[PDB]
Amino acid sequence: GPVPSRARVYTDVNTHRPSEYWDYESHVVEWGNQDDYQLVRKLGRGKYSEVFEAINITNNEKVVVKILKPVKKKKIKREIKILENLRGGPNIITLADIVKDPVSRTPALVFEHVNNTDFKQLYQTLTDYDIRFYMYEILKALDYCHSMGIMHRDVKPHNVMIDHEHRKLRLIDWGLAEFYHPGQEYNVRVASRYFKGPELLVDYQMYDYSLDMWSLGCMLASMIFRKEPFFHGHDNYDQLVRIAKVLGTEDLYDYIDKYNIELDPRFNDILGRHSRKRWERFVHSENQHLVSPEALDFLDKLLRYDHQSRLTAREAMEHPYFYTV
Ligand SMILES: Nc1ncnc2c1ncn2[C@@H]1O[C@H](COP(=O)(O)OP(=O)(O)O)[C@@H](O)[C@H]1O
Ligand SMILES: C[NH2+]Cc1ccc(-c2ccccc2)c(Cl)c1
Ligand SMILES: [Mg+2]
Repeated sequence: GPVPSRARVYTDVNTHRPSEYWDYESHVVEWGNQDDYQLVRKLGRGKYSEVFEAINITNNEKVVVKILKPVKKKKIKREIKILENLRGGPNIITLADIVKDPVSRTPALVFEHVNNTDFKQLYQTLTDYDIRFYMYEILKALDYCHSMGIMHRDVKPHNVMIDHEHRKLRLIDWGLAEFYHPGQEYNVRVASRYFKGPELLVDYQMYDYSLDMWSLGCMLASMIFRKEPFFHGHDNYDQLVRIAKVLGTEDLYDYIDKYNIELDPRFNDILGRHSRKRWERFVHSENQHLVSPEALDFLDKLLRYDHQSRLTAREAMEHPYFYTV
């Protein structure tokens, strides 16, 4: 079978903690009354939620109410425990309250309000400095949750709220997040297609916090190169082919050999053979103002087949790309 793997950082943070911290199944959830909140308008509608802007009628403050479509009860409890554990963390969305509507009995999570700037509007107004500043802000959130023994597992532009006027960033949507336990086999059907690490695509279940670092690398490539998404797969099998077209097929085989991964028979038939491309080949007239040798070196140390070889969030924070900022 496959060779075991563990995170290079915060490996045993949950092992040395009591049951209370990570056993979300035994966590007691106390649901308040939604009558303190008046729903104002719909902000977004996710995979299994309806997000509304709301007013807390007890203090006239704006909040956000995420109304959960009652899926597996264990999943709601997992998201609550993680948000409660990370509450107050740098650039982490703050869970202010947990409520239930008296008549519907539907569960709902109450969050601090974020005045989100449009992805297309932000994409056309960001400078080299803005990208470095916001990348550093995301790194603070990731180093923090990883230190708290949690992997986000759905890192992407849509899960990062930015109030550009106030230069305020929040990592949201902790519904796929999970407690890291060294040597544990996790579900590989996590993260959004374009952001899936090669470990998920090759069905390597013993992954860690390093999955988040790959996703972060995909977001950085899309920003500096102005190609969204950067790895544009049409399905999960094709997603690995898009990565292989850039990173090369040689290093993919070295990766599967190192971890003794049993690659699906179908892959050899669609992967083909591809050379490793130089990051500079993605530089053009429309994006050259966002590219620098430091950005390319940083991106290269994030987007690597081998999850263990990828930089950790704290290592990434020390990289020369962040010196100016
Ligand atoms: N704190 C927030 N402030 C503002 N908008 C938010 C906030 N949290 C969520 N949203 C909006 O709601 C959408 C869906 O919420 P999300 O937490 O990502 O749920 P899901 O797991 O269903 O995708 C987001 O993409 C965003 O537009
Ligand atoms: C407002 N939600 C979309 C969005 C847009 C841009 C970024 C982004 C900006 C600079 C560097 C890296 C990513 C992010 Cl995280 C999210
Ligand atoms: Mg989401």
